[PDB]
Amino acid sequence: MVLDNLGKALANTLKKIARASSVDEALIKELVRDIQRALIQADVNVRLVLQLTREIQRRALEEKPPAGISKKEHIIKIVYEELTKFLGTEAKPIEIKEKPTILLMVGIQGSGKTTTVAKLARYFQKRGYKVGVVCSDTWRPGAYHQLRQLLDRYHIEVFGNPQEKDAIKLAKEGVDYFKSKGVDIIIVDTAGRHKEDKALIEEMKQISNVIHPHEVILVIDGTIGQQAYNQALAFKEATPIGSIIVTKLDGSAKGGGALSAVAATGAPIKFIGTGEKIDDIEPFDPPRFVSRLLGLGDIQGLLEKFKELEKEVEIKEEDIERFLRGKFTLKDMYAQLEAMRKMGPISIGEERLKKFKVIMDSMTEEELLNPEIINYSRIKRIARGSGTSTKDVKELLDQYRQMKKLFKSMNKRQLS
Amino acid sequence: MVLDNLGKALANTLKKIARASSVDEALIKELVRDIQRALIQADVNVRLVLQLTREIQRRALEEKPPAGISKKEHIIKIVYEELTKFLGTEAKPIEIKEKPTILLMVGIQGSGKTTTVAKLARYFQKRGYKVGVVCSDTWRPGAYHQLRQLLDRYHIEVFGNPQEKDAIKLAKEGVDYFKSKGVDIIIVDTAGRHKEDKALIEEMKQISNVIHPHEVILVIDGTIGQQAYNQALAFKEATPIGSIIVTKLDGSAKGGGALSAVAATGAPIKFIGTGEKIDDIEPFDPPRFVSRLLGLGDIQGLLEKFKELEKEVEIKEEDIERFLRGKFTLKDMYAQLEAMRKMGPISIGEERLKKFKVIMDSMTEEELLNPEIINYSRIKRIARGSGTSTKDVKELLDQYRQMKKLFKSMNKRQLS
Amino acid sequence: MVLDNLGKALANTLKKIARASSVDEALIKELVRDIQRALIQADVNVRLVLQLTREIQRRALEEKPPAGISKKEHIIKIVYEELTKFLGTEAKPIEIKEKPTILLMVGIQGSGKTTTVAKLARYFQKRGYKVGVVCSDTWRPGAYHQLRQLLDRYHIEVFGNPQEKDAIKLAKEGVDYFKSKGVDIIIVDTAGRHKEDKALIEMKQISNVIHPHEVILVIDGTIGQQAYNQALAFKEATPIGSIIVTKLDGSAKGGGALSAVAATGAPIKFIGTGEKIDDIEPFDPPRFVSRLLGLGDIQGLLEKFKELEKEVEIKEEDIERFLRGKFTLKDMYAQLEAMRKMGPSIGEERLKKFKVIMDSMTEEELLNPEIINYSRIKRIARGSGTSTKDVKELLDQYRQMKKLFKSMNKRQL
Amino acid sequence: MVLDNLGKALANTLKKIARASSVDEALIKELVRDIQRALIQADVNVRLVLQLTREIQRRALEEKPPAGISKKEHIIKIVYEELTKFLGTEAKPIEIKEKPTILLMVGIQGSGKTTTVAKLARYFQKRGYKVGVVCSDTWRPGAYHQLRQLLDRYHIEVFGNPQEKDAIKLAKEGVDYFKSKGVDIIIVDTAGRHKEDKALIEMKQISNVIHPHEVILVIDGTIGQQAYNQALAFKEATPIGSIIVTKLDGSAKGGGALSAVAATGAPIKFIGTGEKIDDIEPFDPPRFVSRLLGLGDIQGLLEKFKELEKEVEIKEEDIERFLRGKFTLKDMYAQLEAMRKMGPSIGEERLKKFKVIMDSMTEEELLNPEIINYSRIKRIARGSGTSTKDVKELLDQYRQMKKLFKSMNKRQL
Ligand SMILES: Nc1nc2c(ncn2[C@@H]2O[C@H](COP(=O)(O)OP(=O)(O)O)[C@@H](O)[C@H]2O)c(=O)[nH]1
Ligand SMILES: Nc1nc2c(ncn2[C@@H]2O[C@H](COP(=O)(O)OP(=O)(O)O)[C@@H](O)[C@H]2O)c(=O)[nH]1
Ligand SMILES: Nc1nc2c(ncn2[C@@H]2O[C@H](COP(=O)(O)OP(=O)(O)O)[C@@H](O)[C@H]2O)c(=O)[nH]1
Ligand SMILES: Nc1nc2c(ncn2[C@@H]2O[C@H](COP(=O)(O)OP(=O)(O)O)[C@@H](O)[C@H]2O)c(=O)[nH]1
Repeated sequence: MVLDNLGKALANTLKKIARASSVDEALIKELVRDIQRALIQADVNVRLVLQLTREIQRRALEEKPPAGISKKEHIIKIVYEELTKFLGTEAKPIEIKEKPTILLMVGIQGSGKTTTVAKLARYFQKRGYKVGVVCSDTWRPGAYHQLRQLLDRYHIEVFGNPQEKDAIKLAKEGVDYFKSKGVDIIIVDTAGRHKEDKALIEEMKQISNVIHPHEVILVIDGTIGQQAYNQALAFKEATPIGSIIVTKLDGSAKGGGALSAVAATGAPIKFIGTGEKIDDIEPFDPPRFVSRLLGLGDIQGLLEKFKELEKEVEIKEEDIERFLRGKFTLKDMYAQLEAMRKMGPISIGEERLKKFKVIMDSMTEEELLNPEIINYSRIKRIARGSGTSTKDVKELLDQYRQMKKLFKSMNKRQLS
Repeated sequence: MVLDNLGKALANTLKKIARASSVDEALIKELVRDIQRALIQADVNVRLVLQLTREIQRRALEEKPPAGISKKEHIIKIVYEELTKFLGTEAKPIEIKEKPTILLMVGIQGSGKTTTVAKLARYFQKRGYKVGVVCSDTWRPGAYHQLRQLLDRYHIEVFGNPQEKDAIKLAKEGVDYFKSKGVDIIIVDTAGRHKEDKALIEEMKQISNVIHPHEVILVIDGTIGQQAYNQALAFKEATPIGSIIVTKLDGSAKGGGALSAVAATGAPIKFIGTGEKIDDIEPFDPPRFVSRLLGLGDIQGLLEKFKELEKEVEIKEEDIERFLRGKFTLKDMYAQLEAMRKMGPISIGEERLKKFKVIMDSMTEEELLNPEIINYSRIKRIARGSGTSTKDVKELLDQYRQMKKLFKSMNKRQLS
Repeated sequence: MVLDNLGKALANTLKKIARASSVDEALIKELVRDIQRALIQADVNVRLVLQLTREIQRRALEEKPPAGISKKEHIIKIVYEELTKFLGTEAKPIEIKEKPTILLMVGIQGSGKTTTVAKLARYFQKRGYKVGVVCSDTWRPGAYHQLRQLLDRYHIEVFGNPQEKDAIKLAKEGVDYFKSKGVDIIIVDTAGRHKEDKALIEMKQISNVIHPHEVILVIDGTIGQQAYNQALAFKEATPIGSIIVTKLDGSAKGGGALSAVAATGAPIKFIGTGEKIDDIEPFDPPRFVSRLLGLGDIQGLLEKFKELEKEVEIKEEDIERFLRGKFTLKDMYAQLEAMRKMGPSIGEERLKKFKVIMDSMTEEELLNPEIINYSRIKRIARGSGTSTKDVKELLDQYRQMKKLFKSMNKRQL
Repeated sequence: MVLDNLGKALANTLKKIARASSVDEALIKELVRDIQRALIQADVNVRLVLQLTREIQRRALEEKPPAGISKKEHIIKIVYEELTKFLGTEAKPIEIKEKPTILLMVGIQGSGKTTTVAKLARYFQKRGYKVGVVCSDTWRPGAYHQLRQLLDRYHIEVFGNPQEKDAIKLAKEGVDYFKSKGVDIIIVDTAGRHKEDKALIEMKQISNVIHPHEVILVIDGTIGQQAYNQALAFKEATPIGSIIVTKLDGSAKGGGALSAVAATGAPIKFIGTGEKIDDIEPFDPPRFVSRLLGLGDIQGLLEKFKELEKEVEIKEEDIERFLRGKFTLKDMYAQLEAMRKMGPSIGEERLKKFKVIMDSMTEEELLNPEIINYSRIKRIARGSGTSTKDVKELLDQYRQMKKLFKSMNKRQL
């Protein structure tokens, strides 16, 4: 849900960077291409993708990381910052200042407008506002009842009249009525049409002149991908007070293309629709959105990994109970150590452990599993095969025998 | 590479459990079905999958977790333990005791036998052994040269004669020759055939009687999935000293079906092949393998998550520099706190923060982004909308103003 | 959309059988394995899959094709009839005979029940019947206006009272009322429940008060094989029970749900197919299974012809290039392989020999036959293992067809 | 296997054009968008994709189809010729004219060079030529025995010395020797390099000593669009350069590599296709692009016919069910829709009206036409908006076909 695949793909290019052995020009070129592929696949206009990834390439190649910041962390920064501007740079909230603050909603059939009208009403009501909705949708009068269905539970008033045929008349009667009732916010649901043709924009100019809304909000179906550009653009040109809600971002392969498309337009995206239910709407705040997108600041994720690790306890416990009965092997030790040195942030020491591994990599399975069998000629083979001395080998073995004695002789009443 | 998809799918059922709200019978039934799907998809025989998931279901449903172990952690344990037995229970290494320890390799064309012969020779040489290989493959005499190609770099002797036509003669001349040269280990590469027919098993019984190997090793192509069963079984019945290497597990959708199939047979799997290169072989140790498979003990993973998190530093840094100039918002605070309480393992307190969130969820975007605008009537709306008091609301705001004053007045010389 | 990939997976096992070189026992084991994989992935209960897939294996291993039928064609027939029986075997339509034929609809929240009430009203209305729906759904009010929303444009009476709190009362009142206005069919939408529990099935009350001709449980198909226990409990609790399975569109587990329900014997009357009023189709197992496996696809065959003709311009440019005397052995080799499928001129054995010869020519030779020396013809006959006579034969046939094209005129359609 | 999904993605855009209701400008924008997506996903350089995909858009928006060609067929022709030029335009085979025609093979480690040396020797040998390969690969010895391994069963002379440490010396010695034994073609395998750097291209040395007829760089196709810089650097450094791209089988980025190389103009002579000695095919852009897009698929059309006939048993059981007088309106409706595609009896407008009527019948009515009352016929004509006369018409046609079947005998094949 919500750009979804695009998220994973973008985050992975950033992980790759974090994990990269070093930052050369080849790393960048791959990053840029990883991003082009992810973007294009989410239906982002090709020209837009080129422009963005050429800026990212450029900034990475020729920009010195500020003091105490690696080339690597600065790349992560460049990508985050470029993507954020690519989706509108910053939040542009809806201001509620005027008394009845009037929001006029426009959109074609199947944009998800009716539903979005309910979502927006509920968003505001949840936050202590009195809301009235006015249904002036004469194009599919079933909308009055659909709004009743979505909104009655919340006692949010829905003014309508499935038996009125003048669209502008309807919108004015409604606004005046709900305005009489004392509301803070009025949301006006206008008639859809099949496409966003001249008729539709003309009808919005007319309804807007008559009711004088605080804001006109075009609802765009985000599954149309980059085709949202021209729809947003025509709208943004027919109204000095326009904003956009983009719906159906959940699961859609193409929502990325819609957001980037609308943002290329200048028009402000204020909310996104996120599913079919009344609460499935979230305000759009580019830097925060792009941050969830890229998997940044994932402290929750880190905690899940810890928790998951801890639930492995009965397994670890039985491992240890095996050690207590002396069933402890060179493989078990190999691992104990391996974990110890991968724990920063009976201790061997980094170099000595690095040597210890090298020695065991020259042992056979049967030796790792039954050290007891490791006689002297074996030791001289192990030493020869690992490029170390028979001394080192007997050292490692001593360490093993030491740790083995420990476990074999343990309280049988503890917890590691 | 290596069961790959099956790994991710199995690990996810275990993650689901770790994350589950509670452990009821419905959770189990879903786990079992998640595992059937993963298994069947990797070509594990259906009857085998039924038997395994019925045991897992049973143990989960009717088994009490030992003292101090949750139902949840005990399920994780049951799954790990069942899967481990399903793939052979424990390591059965190859013992090198006899002087020339002789390993006789059998397999059909395209099993990856020739390559596996080199991998096994190199595995042993790397570990300080003198190795000789004897190529008695009269069925595709190009094999002598292929072995030379793989093995010359290591100075591992390859006895052969692309111009000898008696297979058993060849294998005996070779063994005697390489035996004269002083080797610890001799690997004998017999002639393949098209399928594993009676001819092939008969020819192995004959060659085995003549050379008297320490072990006979059948090389099975793991991309055949569950069809490995009958091949392993026929072999295991034609020799009291048989083991198995399963090749091409890397990337293959069906290797899971091969391992489970061979293990159902009783025959010991000693190594797996892992790719085309000479080092692409690993010993098979069921509990360790099933442990990597299920993503258990992933301390490395945890460390990667930390490292990745740290590379986000230039971003966090610029966030903070915004706070220093007083550009700090209710959203920024909302987050600071949210992270603080998700950090165990200026502090508010769990209940107070839970209340704080509830209040902000009743604020609008413009309020969260510009607290300054929050006059008194707004506060009474916020308080009403959050089901709290105007006192609580002014409390939260005070906390905000406090934290805001802090940042606005900071050294501009530190690091958070 | 509906059972999408399950369909393709099954359809492919049949193509593989049609395409099979010969029908040994290993072709049956691969078919049986391929089917188990497709079914398990659609969330079919694994025990069911064994049961179905074993019978298919047996029937195919130990059954002699009737007279004039190959082993291949009988395997196809086996797979098709087993899947048909697997999914219910035969259609069991709703019977409208009584005046107010009354349908009681039950379901848990989110199963798609309320939408389904509407789709079904529309189904009948569209066919000439007068329909009225009684909304006795007191559990999630909003259901009443949802039915208004969906149904008003069809002037289908919707009786309800979003203020009535008694479910039995509302149902009784509504049925009586709608029955007054002389409707042929009454569909009653009952109150949902969070889950299908003793509370839900305890529908018996309403059913005992309104005496429905039929009681339809609406099941969300995305639950997959979990539909089994749900349909079973419901079928146990009523002698007059039928099922509608919804949300089959795009569903990964729809397969599992249909087979789950059918393994219960409760009849599947319709399937839901989308969110819109028309996304409902009556269920008819053999028709369904035939579309599923892509059987009798004349439409498919036609499309392929259409598409092949659309290539006309390209074909015509190739030919214009021949009239200009640019016509290679490559082009010829293709024209022949082509002609050996113009059915349903040179022959089938002479063509077979011509191939073999060209397969010993190099790329420059195939592309510039003009350059073919005398020694080259020796190299070729030698490499192809044929007589230089064979080689010069082919080269003549070439020279023929060539000049033939060179001396056509642009009146070539 | 080779360019797998790229092929399907492109082939589908053409099916969509063939299937298009009408050809407006939005059908071109979707085609152009669909192509950009397929190409970008195959790792084609994005700037190339713009360039190609813009030209395709223009040529289609502002070009009038020649006489007798529809807009549709011209779009198909456009897509096909652009992709062809995109991938090299026309075949450029290796020319064997000189006695020892000498081929110098270069490549970096893992590009598949040594295998490719062998596949190519085999390619020629198989066609009658005497071939000898000189292994001057001092960088990864093992290459010599690899060539022995691959080549001995063909008695293709392999000259080498895994002990010789001088690359130029070994090449010179080997060429001279092999040339003595009277080989038509000599293939020289040069030492690889970790990467294609000044060191690698500084091949000029060997080329100046043995004077090859041609120098072939072997490129690993899985590097995708990174092939461009590699082919460019190499082509700059030699007037006689050709490319072989390997590892195209299963490759996700093979597309990107072919277009990368072709945008350089260096001729692509062969492609590698697998690990085996026979997995090499000469590259011929128009042939390649035609297979890619699935053009001229007669084989495809045949397969579909074959598969449809294999359904005979099922068809025959359906019919046996008719002879028993079990033949519904469902069956009839199907027999008719069917017959309206028996081309290429009732008519096309009478059938159109029959549909409409049945579409107002319920499932019990379609399945038990016997039950169709007098009032039912009113309900139906009313719901279908036709005359009860129309309804009884259809019902007659039914009754006809029915008894007709009922009175066939089991001599029905
Ligand atoms: N998945 C999803 N569906 C949505 C969203 N918004 C609206 N829809 C659905 O889109 C369809 C049409 O929207 P609706 O408001 O009902 O009608 P409209 O006013 O004509 O566009 C309905 O099926 C809605 O459930 C969304 O954000 N996500
Ligand atoms: N990917 C992969 N390929 C393998 C493995 N083992 C062998 N192969 C390949 O399988 C093919 C045939 O195996 P090979 O040893 O060369 O011939 P054989 O003795 O006839 O089976 C070669 O292409 C090998 O590279 C493996 O573990 N992984
Ligand atoms: N895709 C799909 N969605 C459906 C189908 N039937 C119902 N739905 C959706 O399921 C959701 C819940 O169904 P609804 O009738 O509204 O509510 P219910 O009575 O509580 O189940 C609604 O969004 C419907 O649009 C179907 O057949 N296919
Ligand atoms: N799939 C595939 N693999 C190939 C192809 N050509 C070569 N290879 C493999 O690439 C690997 C390296 O090629 P090779 O000729 O052995 O070594 P090189 O000379 O160092 O490139 C070998 O495993 C080959 O089997 C090809 O066309 N397709």
